[PDB]
Amino acid sequence: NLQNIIYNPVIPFVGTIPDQLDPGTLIVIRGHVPSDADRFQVDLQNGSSMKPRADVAFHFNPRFKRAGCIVCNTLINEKWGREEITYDTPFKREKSFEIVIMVLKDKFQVAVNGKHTLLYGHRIGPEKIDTLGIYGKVNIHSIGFSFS
Ligand SMILES: OC[C@H]1O[C@@H](O[C@H]2[C@H](O)[C@@H](O)[C@H](O)O[C@@H]2CO)[C@H](O)[C@@H](O)[C@H]1O
Repeated sequence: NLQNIIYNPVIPFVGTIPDQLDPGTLIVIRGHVPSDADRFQVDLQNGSSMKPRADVAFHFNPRFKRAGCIVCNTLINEKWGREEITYDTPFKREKSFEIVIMVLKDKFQVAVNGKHTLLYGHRIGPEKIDTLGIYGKVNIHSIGFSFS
């Protein structure tokens, strides 16, 4: 029901994903937003190069300034694509969360605390994703996977 679990990773976190993100796969991320957070992000990456920066198939980016939002996008050859902004965000400073990223055939389906949050259509085949990055102001209790 959950495997390859990593606990209290240091942020910034970069880790290799154990198996392939095929339709049906869940990525489960539990954490807490620090009282002073501006933003954090979960990036599903093709590799871990820093310079040049690895491509990001799915960038999921809660932001806390202003009214708060989540920005999602894809990074290819160090250039961002079209931004998808979700203004109804469940994240709050000083509150804990369970993010479930469900890989479907045509998109990611993301829920927080069991409530649907957003959809993100695949722009790169998810089979090419091999690295998970978590950056910014966030505390992560655990990262787990359930494949297929
Ligand atoms: O698209 C994700 C990417 O956005 C960058 O910031 C954008 C911003 O989100 C956009 O709404 C604003 O109007 O212009 C900025 C130009 O880049 C971030 O810098 C980056 O880290 C990603 O989050």
